[PDB]
Amino acid sequence: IDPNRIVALEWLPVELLLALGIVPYGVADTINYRLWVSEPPLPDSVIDVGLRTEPNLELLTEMKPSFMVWSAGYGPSPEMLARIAPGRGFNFSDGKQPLAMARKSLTEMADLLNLQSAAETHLAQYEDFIRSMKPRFVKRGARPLLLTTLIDPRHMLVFGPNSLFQEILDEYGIPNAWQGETNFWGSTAVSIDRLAAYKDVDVLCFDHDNSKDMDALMATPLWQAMPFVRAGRFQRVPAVWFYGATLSAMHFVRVLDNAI
Repeated sequence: IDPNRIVALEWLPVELLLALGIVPYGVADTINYRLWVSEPPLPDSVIDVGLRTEPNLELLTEMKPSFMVWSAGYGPSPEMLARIAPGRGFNFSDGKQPLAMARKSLTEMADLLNLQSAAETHLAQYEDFIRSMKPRFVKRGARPLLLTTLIDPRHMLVFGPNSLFQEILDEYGIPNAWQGETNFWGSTAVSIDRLAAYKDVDVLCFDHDNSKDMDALMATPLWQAMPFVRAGRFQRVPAVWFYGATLSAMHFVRVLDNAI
């Protein structure tokens, strides 16, 4: 109800709020939100309420949030959270199309806050931006694309058909190189060797203040032996949140455009 006393316990609803012009009263893990999501800027005034997986329950109670928002099936139990203050959990996807859900979640949030018009204006901006950038990729053919991020020297996260990015790749005619298994959120962790299978594809790897790991990884003979690496198709790019919504999707497009 009070638009200035909303606490977002997970980054997905943080993005939904910012899209509607709401300044979050409190946000979980602002530090990492700044380096994993980055693009949508969070003012310094925002109170940090702890890790998304272990929010400072004491601080939350002291704060007396007007409403709390979080991600479905992630973090603290909703039954327990509901004991602190009114709230709503948002879905990232239906297991297949995250962006379709993003548009629904944004509408949902806007209805709760009576910012229906603001939602419509943002959604128009979103669809127009996506469509306007389509010609920037008419040059490339059917060469598939592999989207990844380094978890640790021994494991790479890869994003599949049900990831946030797929809908955009489909609109731009870019095949997704990963057609293997994925988790609900569209990703899966694989050993570095599993990446050697991809002989001629473009590979983007989202940085997240992990130059030390990328160095160790890129120093192994295996990495140097990677066909797409030797072919000069590997590229490190700025961080883009892969479990976000429309803002993350637009940020992806900007990063995508700059890369290919």
